[PDB]
Amino acid sequence: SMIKQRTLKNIIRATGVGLHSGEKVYLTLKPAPVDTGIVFSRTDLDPVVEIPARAENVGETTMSTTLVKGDVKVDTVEHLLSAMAGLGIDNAYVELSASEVPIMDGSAGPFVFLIQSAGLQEQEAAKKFIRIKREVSVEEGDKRAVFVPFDGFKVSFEIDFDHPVFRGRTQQASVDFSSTSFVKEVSRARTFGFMRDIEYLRSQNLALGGSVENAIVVDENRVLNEDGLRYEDEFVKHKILDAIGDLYLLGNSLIGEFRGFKSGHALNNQLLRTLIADKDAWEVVTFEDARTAPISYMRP
Ligand SMILES: CC(C)(N)[C@H](N[C@@H]1CCc2cc(C#Cc3ccc(Cn4ccnc4CO)cc3)ccc21)C(=O)NO
Ligand SMILES: [Cl-]
Ligand SMILES: [Zn+2]
Ligand SMILES: [Zn+2]
Repeated sequence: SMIKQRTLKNIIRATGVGLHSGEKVYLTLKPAPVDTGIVFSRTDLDPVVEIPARAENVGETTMSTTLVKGDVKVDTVEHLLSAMAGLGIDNAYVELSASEVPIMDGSAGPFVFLIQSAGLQEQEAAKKFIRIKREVSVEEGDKRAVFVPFDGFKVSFEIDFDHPVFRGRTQQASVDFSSTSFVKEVSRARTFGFMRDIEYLRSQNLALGGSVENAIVVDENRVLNEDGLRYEDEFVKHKILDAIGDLYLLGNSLIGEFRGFKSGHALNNQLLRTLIADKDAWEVVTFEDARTAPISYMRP
């Protein structure tokens, strides 16, 4: 049997606060038809504004990944998108009551839980994958983001903070999803910030919802969160989580390998844009027989 498209089985609702806006927001996930993709909609507005979660709709990428359509935005999509990608959700409406996805606990754990509580529905259409055929790379200064051909899905990341909390950590991790669970090993990795960068945002009337309840706060010498880390390598795992989410703006699951080096949302989106434009570097494929596939998905 083919690998089929997936949507949600039921509607589910969550509440939280926008990391940047500090505004309380209601999120509603709904099933969608085949070939819809993930579509955001601002149900607080009249008319209601829909923004497909695609690379073409990305605006600002300086702090988080924002979607735009004229003067309407949806901020901070990446951790929700990471959860959709990690569970292989093809088709969904994401309704928001305000301009930002709720931060929840700073990770993708609450979203992965919410989605699986709703349950998944296989649909009668072949799931489309984007397969990397040729290496594609973007760089700026010492930052690099790369796609390499690979029969599977694997994401590697390296960070380099010249900082007391990070010295003598390897600062590198690789996850290969043939053997390793997005839920168990990536989903819980919380966002993080250094104190001087946080203070800068607050001075600009940003990061207004942020706190030790939804982020790892690192002062000049120490993590401030009294209860410690979820993973020895939570920082680099969060970078992988963000990459997975940013990558999902392609609109289809990837067959290939991503490697990031001190990269973030801006270079992640540049990599997508360069990939898309280089049509020799990728193809859309389906699997009529799941046994020939380099990726598999958990039961719905
Ligand atoms: C790629 C990353 C890891 N750079 C990125 N990081 C996000 C970006 C914005 C942000 C803001 C905060 C905060 C925050 C915050 C703000 C205020 C306080 C407490 N506070 C209140 C007043 N002054 C202070 C400073 O102590 C604590 C944390 C944390 C994390 C992040 C990412 O994951 N993108 O997907
Ligand atoms: Cl970047
Ligand atoms: Zn402050
Ligand atoms: Zn993040």
